[PDB]
Amino acid sequence: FSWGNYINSNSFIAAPVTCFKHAPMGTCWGDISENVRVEVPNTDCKVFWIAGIVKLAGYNALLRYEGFENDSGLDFWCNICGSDIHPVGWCAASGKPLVPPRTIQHKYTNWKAFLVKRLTGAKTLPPDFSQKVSESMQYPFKPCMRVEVVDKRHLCRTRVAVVESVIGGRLRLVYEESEDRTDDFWCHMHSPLIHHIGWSRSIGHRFKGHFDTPPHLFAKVKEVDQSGEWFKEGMKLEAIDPLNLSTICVATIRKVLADGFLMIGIDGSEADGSDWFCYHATSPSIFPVGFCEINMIELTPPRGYTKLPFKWFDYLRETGSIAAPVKLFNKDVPNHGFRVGMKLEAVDLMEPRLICVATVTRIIHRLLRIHFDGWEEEYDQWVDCESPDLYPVGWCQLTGYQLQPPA
Repeated sequence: FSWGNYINSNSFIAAPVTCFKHAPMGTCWGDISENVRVEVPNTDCKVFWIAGIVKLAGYNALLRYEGFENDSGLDFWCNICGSDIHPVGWCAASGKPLVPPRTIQHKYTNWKAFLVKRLTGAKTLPPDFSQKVSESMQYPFKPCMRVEVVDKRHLCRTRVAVVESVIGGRLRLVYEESEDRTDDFWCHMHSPLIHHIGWSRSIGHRFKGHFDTPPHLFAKVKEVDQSGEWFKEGMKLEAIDPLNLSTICVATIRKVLADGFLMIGIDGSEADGSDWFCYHATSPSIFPVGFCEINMIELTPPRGYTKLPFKWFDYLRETGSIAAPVKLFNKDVPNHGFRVGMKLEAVDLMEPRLICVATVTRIIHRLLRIHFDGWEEEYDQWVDCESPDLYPVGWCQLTGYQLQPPA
């Protein structure tokens, strides 16, 4: 399985790296494009020649050695953030030889002349590109750093986890009181699920050579004024079910915490309080009553609720409750860049260990429907467009993470 062949067999389109602000180089890609030329090794000949970008898919570039024109006989895919890609001028700056592919060595006669003619004015890689690449992959979370994280088996409490590995900004955490042999939690270092040691007590969230994580390293949460009209216990809303990212569910505000966090319960599936999960009020995972109907999204009603189809108006009268007002959910919709059909590499939020060949299949504003290629649609997930659990084609190869293929 190659992303290159997959994308070529089917003329697929990859989300540009630019859609993923949290990924390596997600902020430094603005001048990468088709017909950028680079210096890369000449495999047809230890030495280098010029290649132009025929096709760009996430981090992956389809390159054609200069002098080939429309002949794709030796086009080859590679990772533009990989270690043998250099800007035009790198050989000359290092005193290295530019040597033509054996295949077109006789196609043109005057090579120096030919390179002045082709490269004069050429777009190439930003300067400092290779330093920026290399800074990109230097993550601030280290092994042995302790964090607070949601308890997989008891969502309403945090427990303490320790970073055992970093791969590509993703952390494999291990619970400090492990309850089985292989007792990890995989998440991005910008996950909204991890917090400084002392977070739970500070905010009123329940809780069950290592050192505390420097509090400054955590993703910043948007500041909210919760002192006028706010959420209040018993208000209804819709919420992506944390145990089932395929579904948006009928839900209720169960606790209003400090700093804007909310304990939310899925009606029909609530124990004691142990199933409450914590979303920030600005979370893209909760929506007002009506969101689903107005947008043609399957709303999942409470377990055991028989009067179908579900009607909110009836459920409000029955449970004697009100909708959280729509204004409480206002938030920007970034111009995220994603388009239906777009390929990318996604985390399977039901088994986060796995990162998978995937496609965006619906966009409702900032909300994406993510499909895992080759698998059942039933298991498509709802994910925000700024999720830190989405990545560009090539990210696995770049960081050394194992990629699951389709099907």
